[PDB]
Amino acid sequence: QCTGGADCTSCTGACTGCGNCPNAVTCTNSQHCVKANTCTGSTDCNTAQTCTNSKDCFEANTCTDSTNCYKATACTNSSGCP
Amino acid sequence: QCTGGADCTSCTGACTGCGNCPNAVTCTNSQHCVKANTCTGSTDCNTAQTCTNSKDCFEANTCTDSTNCYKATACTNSSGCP
Repeated sequence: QCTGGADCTSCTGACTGCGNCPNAVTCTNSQHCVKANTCTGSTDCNTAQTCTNSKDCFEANTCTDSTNCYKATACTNSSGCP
Repeated sequence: QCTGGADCTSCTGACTGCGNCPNAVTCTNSQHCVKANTCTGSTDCNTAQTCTNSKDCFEANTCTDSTNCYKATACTNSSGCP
């Protein structure tokens, strides 16, 4: 459901190493984590509050090694910060 | 395993929300992550290179909201930084 492979659409828990996690609350090394609240090494973390080495963290308050952190008040080696 | 529970000693990948992750290479919201390279929300991250809201990051190069970041060159709201 939540671990490995190309698609984890039904995962609402912790997604790990999976190629599509649009409903997961946490992502580690996963893709398309549009609903996650925390991301590590993951993509499209558009609503995450915390990102580490992740992409498009438009809502995060905390970003490290991450991109497009529009709201991050803690911004380390990240793009797009206020 | 790696997600949830009291004991994730068997986890050699990433822990998420687990009470004991001594062999994990990544931790999120987990305890005793003494081997983790990356920690978020986690404890005992003694060998992590990157910590976010984690504890005892004695070897991290980068810390945010973390403790005892004794050699961190990127240091945001963290204790013990050089």
